[PDB]
Amino acid sequence: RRWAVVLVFSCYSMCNSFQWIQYGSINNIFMHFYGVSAFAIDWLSMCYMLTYIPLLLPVAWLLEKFGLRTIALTGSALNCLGAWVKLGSLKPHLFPVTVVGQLICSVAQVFILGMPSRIASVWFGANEVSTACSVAVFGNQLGIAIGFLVPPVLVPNIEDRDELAYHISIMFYIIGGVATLLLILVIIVFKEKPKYPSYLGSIARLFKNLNFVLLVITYGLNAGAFYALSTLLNRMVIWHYPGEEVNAGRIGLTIVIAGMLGAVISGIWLDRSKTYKETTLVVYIMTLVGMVVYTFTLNLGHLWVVFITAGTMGFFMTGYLPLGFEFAVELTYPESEGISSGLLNISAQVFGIIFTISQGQIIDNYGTKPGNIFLCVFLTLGAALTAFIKADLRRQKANKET
Ligand SMILES: C[N+](C)(C)CCO
Repeated sequence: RRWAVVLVFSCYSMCNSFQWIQYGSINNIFMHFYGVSAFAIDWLSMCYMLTYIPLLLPVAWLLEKFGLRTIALTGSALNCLGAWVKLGSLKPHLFPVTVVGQLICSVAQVFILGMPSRIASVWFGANEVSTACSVAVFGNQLGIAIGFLVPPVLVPNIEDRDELAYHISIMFYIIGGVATLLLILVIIVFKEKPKYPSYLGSIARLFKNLNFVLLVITYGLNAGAFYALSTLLNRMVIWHYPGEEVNAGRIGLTIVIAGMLGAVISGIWLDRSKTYKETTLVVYIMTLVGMVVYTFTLNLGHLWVVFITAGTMGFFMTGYLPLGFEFAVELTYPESEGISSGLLNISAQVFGIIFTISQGQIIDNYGTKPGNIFLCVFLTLGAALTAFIKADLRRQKANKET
């Protein structure tokens, strides 16, 4: 049963991430439908990031007080309710219903990203703890990819509002059915199971570690760049490539899939050899190089040089993500991995909000190129900061005991 739980959690986190990116994947179509500017539809993606921060601590308290069964049940139930609430928005003048459904979905997310560590800890031993967490993360990333690919094929950019409403209805039905099925699966399979047998202080100890602070800032930069790029991919891509929404979705799918492949490669490299600082430095440098190449080859007229560049940049830009968590645990082994992962995630959300809003404004007022140079400048600053990191690998030193 232990793997049924993982395969259900991965699937419904996938559904939640699809619900995150379904709007930014067809940003322009939704703009036309609801009649709102790009900024308003841009906020249906920053709702997740904004809601993640304040609700993280209550989520941890609820987990520690009630157990994993009820947390997973609540996450799936909120995901289903948020998915089905949006069905009241199938009209040009009901954007508030959508931005309420997305809020309910975002509240569900907070019960997702922190679970996989505990799921692996409670359902798996040492020989299988890593694989469960990796599978959950890959499920979430595949959710992002599917949300990038499916909407533009299920929602053609037709001028008529009624036919567009019908297509959006089809998409929301296909997501609500999945959410309901996965909620049933969570109620059935996600049986409660106990193990066989401070936070302020721990956070103070961590922040006393300047290396962890530098890692937090660098991970925030990278993850926020990824989130802003994912949210704004439709806006920039369609500007230079009119009437290519499906190809924008395919570009997003390529970015995310190359990201999963790079994450696998980086995980294997770290497991085989223990070089963390060098791996992170090279990953960040290659992410910066890919970002500059993507920025300065996007406006060339051929997706021949856009698919390849987006894939080869997203490869590293997303392989850095699990690597950041691993480096954080290595730097701060004595403290719980949950707190470090939570702080890295919070930094990611904050920098993602900042990057998304700033780059959206820059695209609106200055063009795509100034926004991409803004992102590239921030990414190179992050790369320099990471290169200025001293690797006091506590996990390796501690495990070297005997
Ligand atoms: C994009 N994710 C769903 C992975 C996190 C956003 O808060």
